Amino acid sequence: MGQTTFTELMQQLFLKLGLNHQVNENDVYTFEVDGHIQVLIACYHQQWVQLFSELGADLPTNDNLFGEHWPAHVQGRLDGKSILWSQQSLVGLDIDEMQAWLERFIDDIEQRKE
Amino acid sequence: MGQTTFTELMQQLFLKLGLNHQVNENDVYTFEVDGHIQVLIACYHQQWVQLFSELGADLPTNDNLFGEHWPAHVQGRLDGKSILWSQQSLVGLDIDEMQAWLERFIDDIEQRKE
Repeated sequence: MGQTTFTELMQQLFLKLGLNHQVNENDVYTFEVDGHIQVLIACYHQQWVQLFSELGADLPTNDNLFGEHWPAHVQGRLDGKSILWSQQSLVGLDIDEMQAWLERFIDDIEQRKE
Repeated sequence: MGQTTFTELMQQLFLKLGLNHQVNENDVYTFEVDGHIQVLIACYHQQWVQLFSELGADLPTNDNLFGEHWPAHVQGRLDGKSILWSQQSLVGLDIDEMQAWLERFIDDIEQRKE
């Protein structure tokens, strides 16, 4: 509430996923899939859950249009590194949708790599 | 379900702002700000409110990083025209955040066109 709601949501998530993870002092949750995809999960302003992943080799530019995923997955740049991110509001976010969104996000990264 | 909430939100929004709008047959809300800026608002899947505006030129690239606004404003590329868009769930969007968000988006547009 809102960090506590986030922390209890993260706890349910990692249990349901049976995934090793890390949490730093900033409440940023880190995990790795398939020994290469590192995914970061953070809560901003006690309200917005933010997914983030660094896209690794150099990837072609995305038109960054909405419509393909809900919420959208956005390909950005950062220190000259392509990254992918997606966000949604914590309000009325539950574990089933949190799990589905994470799955969607992982599948897109997996595909963008290619 | 979701669309009535959306329709009620939009109706309230237009009154509060004292703006002329149109709605087409797809429930997409159009308006002009100060008679130069055109913002489009639609609801997808009875869940996602989507803000959209053509930036009206071919504007310089944007690293497209989250973090400057909540929810983020993304500058995308559609048919060689830059556009700006922003989304968030309809669950816990009330008239008050709906109004502030719209104002942040408008302000950003006003700045981005230069």
